[PDB]
Amino acid sequence: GQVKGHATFVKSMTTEMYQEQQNHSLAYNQRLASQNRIVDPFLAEGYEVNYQVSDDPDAVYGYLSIPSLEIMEPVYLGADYHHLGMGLAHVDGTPLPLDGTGIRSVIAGHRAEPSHVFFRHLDQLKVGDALYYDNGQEIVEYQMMDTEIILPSEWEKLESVSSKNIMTLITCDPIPTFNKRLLVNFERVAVYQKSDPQTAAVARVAFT
Repeated sequence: GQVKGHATFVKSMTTEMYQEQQNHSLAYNQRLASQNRIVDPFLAEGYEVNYQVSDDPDAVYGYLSIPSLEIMEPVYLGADYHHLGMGLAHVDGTPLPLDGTGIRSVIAGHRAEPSHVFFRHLDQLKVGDALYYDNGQEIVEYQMMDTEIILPSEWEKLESVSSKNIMTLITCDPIPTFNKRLLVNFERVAVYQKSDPQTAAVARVAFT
């Protein structure tokens, strides 16, 4: 059910598609020096985004899994109402989740969306808990480092703060007021190639 979208995501991604997403994503990260204001993802929809990473603005870009919360979801590009109604959404104006110093890639999700758990339970995460991210050919592993509460107008607090490589989860807080944003930061640990036989135990644990 969840596993079906993931399997289709995966199987369709040839080596040529994957290398093209790699290079488009690098390009996108390179243009961010130029941009400025990150927009609050829980406005609303979202201004006007053109990632130019895929020909289809609504393609699934990655899959994200946090086993300890039984979360396994597609990640879309650009965090508007439409995408956040269908899964998790990368926040425009933050890097895509690639390797390198000083990357803080921000993925948003709903707290109490009428029909899906999504990020309802991020507040349960303890330091060390694992998050696995699948870009098609690799699974990147992160581990929970710390959390913050911020105000929605405090968009600067979404930017990188260190030379670390980070994935930051953002959702609304507290229920039902939602007038704040919960941030949960994760640090990158390792990248597994799905061509490596050890990768199979990561895939099994993360995506099933």
